[PDB]
Amino acid sequence: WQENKSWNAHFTEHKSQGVVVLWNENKQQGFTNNLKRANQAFLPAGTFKIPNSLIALDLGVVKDEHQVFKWDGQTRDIATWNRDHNLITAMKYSVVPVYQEFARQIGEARMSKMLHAFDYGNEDISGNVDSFWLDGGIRISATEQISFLRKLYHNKLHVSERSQRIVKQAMLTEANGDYIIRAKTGYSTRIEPKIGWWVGWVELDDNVWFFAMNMDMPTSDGLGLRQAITKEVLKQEKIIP
Amino acid sequence: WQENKSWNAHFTEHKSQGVVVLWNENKQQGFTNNLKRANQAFLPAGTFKIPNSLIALDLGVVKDEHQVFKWDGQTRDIATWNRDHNLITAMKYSVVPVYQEFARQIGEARMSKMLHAFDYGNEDISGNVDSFWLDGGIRISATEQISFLRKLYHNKLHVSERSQRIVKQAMLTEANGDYIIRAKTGYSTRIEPKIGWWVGWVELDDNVWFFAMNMDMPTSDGLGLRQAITKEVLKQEKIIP
Repeated sequence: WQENKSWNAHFTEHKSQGVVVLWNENKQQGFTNNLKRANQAFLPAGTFKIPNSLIALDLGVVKDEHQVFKWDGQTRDIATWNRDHNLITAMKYSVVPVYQEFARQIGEARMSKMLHAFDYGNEDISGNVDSFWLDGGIRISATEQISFLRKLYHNKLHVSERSQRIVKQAMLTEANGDYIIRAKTGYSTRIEPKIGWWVGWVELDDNVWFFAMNMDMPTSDGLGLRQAITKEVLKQEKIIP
Repeated sequence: WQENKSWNAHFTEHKSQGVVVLWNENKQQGFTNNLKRANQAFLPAGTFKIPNSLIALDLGVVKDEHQVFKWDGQTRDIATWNRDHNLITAMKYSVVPVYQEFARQIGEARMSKMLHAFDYGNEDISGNVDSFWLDGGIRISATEQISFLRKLYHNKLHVSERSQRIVKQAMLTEANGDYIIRAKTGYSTRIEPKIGWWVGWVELDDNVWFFAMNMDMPTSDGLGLRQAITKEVLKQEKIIP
């Protein structure tokens, strides 16, 4: 592991503070701007939609990525939640009420066993079964996100290969002739400190770079800086153009 | 089906000639600028990499999309061919020699049987087992490409679901917050008429639009008009921004 404090410029330029953790898969080498915050664990919030999707798929509570999840009819703050969704759009728009249905269906016993199978963070599901990744006991660090994502990438998590392929498809965020990004955002607000997540990887022709970032996020108005700052680190390191 | 020569307008702007065929999956409605040319069958050339990939995976000729096809050591006229590849980069760079090896390992009996199971065009593999899609008897139309791609999208082809998912992964061309394009190019030169292909689909939040286009390509510096003209059609019909 190697610390590169020059990435802090990208945080300072935007009156922000956080961590970016990169992992070069071919070279088995890690880079971060803050080794200690790289290993600090937070609530995963929306990034928990990755393991939650894996478990729901594996147990059959979600049949596939085409299955339609009917809006429960309750109007909520976020406009894109007040409609039908499938797994692709539930991930894309981070639709909490859908994933809370999953968790309630999965249940505490199976959720706990699956998080141990995944070595997911501190593997603690204490709290409400339908909200523990937002205000319960589960905590995961940026480096632990990468360890989790590396196993997902190689289909080595303890669920079906099909489940892992469907979720990696649902993580599709961006793709062009130079790279593919599969990733998931999160915004943890129910328990201080308010932080924003972006975790995933960028696939190149010849390599895979895993990334996990979090930053202090007192207001939702800075949420776009998660991707902006990450991408500026990726550009500085010549990973993307 | 609906004819729409308003799109011809975009073939004149570049004084090229061809056909674009769109299929609205939700509405079950087809659209084309040239009803007659939509049903004209051509050599598939590089678009055959889709069914060839499916068959090689289903039969175990390709274990997965990480498996490395080592360069045979013959320097060819296309620099990206002169290196190692996996399924992802083989598709991306239309690496013909890689797919020739697949075809030889598949054999002409199993290939024939699979193309019948696929309803792939005229289902005729006459010619060399390792080049018939470039200079043999196989012929497929733009509308027949759509029928084939619709089956692949829904995992309804007579191969494992896993094979179809891997191939759809490998078809990934472009993705942003508005759409996802999975597609494959092709350039048929060995037999007249010289035509270029682009076939695939556009995934939206609430719909998928299948497309298949071909056009006269006397020389290969007009190749970029395959994607350029197709998008002009998609932008006109408000499918993509």
